[PDB]
Amino acid sequence: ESADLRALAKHLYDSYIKSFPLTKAKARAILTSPFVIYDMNSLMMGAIRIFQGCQFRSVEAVQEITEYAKSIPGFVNLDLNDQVTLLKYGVHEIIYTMLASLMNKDGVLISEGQGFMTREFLKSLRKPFGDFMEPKFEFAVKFNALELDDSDLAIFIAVIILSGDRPGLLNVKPIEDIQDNLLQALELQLKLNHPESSQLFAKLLQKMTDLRQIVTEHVQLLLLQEIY
Amino acid sequence: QLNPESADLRALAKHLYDSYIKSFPLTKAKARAILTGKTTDKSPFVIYDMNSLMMGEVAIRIFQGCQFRSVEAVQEITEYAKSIPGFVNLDLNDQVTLLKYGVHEIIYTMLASLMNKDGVLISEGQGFMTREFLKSLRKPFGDFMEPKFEFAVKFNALELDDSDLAIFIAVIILSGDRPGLLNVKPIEDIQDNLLQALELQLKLNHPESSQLFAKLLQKMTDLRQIVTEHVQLLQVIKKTETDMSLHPLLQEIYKDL
Ligand SMILES: O=C1O[C@H](c2ccc(OCc3cccc4ccccc34)cc2)C(c2ccccc2)=C1O
Repeated sequence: ESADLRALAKHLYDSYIKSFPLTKAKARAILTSPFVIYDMNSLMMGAIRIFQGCQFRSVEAVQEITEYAKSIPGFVNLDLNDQVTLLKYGVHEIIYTMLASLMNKDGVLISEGQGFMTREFLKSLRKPFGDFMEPKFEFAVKFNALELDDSDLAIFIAVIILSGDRPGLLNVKPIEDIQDNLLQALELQLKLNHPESSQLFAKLLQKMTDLRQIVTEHVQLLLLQEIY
Repeated sequence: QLNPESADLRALAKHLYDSYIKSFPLTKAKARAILTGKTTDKSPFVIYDMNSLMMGEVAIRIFQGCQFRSVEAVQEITEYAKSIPGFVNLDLNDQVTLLKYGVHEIIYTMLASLMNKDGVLISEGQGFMTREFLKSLRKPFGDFMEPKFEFAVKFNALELDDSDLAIFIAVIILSGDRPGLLNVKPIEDIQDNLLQALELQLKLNHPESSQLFAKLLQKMTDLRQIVTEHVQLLQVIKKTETDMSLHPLLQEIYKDL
């Protein structure tokens, strides 16, 4: 069985690379030369306008995530409504996962890494804008201390999408069966890639709690308008 | 065959199951025995309406009883937690922090053991109160137990028995991502050991059960949600029912949760 699992993991990893331009390996190299937004004069040279821009980029993400999901073995063979339902409820969770790749404790890469917007400047935004990104920063510092890389996140992202508990699925069985196989593939992946990281698998799963917590909290704070 | 590492995880499993039996007078095993007619001596009285309530013996009188059941559950969980190796060795402040946030998640975990899709065991298993009688209570008391039922039916589908739950509720208590924790690292190393012990336990007790470990852990999402929903509904109760008194042990657990 362990053969197909490695083959599943590599399959997911290649697809992840093709679907997501800005990988985690790339983002970290940059964070360790982008234009820095630390202030208002800084931003101009680069409140409502900032929050709408996160919206624009979030919409582009969903298309990337959607393309990635269709590479997940068995995903397209699912009931079409079930596919739509899985992406509908899954993309927020995936966006925050992947946003963590672009953050450190001091700020976030924007514009596919061409910029960097400081955590402090974000906080300085008047209410309720100045509070939308602080909880994601809190989650990212926790998340990134796991030091996953892109081949780990490729499987992780796939497991999130194949969640058999989205509201209103029609045929939960093949979803959980795929998720079952993805979890097996994640577990072996973490074991070979992090032999020293004890029970990394378990601590990763526990972050879905956190992730879902962020997503519900974000929702609450929340023609062109047609597009969003 | 099993090695010295496995053998230490097995002994921690045995020790926690043992303490669990000593701390919780109504186990799942007994609850299931009562709910499924393995009884001629253990069958419960069934409350499904006002006269059946009257016969065993409103929406506040029920609520005051579930809330003082909760208090003596906190005590049982508190007794069980002291038995988790390393728990009492941690900073006293963290000990209370771990209890403050963990108690509710464990209470609804264990409450599931007393539930089927149709109702819930009460008064140590002597009684059984139907899901319908509860959902029929005046607002917002009718909204009280429905999320718990919905959790339980999914959670009960995992078919965990008590030796599993003992380790799982120990993983819950020893949660290093709790608000305000002084020393997270000693907490994580205990939970890391619990997680190893749960992982082996699930694989030995449920070998035909693919990825039960992962599926069990993902249920922590559902508990956190039950807790959140419960707090909100308690917020509403305090405004509409200012003559209703909540219990101090429980006051302290909700302050800034
Ligand atoms: O212009 C912008 O870019 C920014 C940005 C927004 C979301 C974002 O999410 C990261 C991300 C989310 C989902 C899928 C991805 C796939 C590949 C790489 C990153 C992916 C990344 C950059 C961004 C922005 C604005 C406000 C707060 C945070 C970021 C812009 O104003």
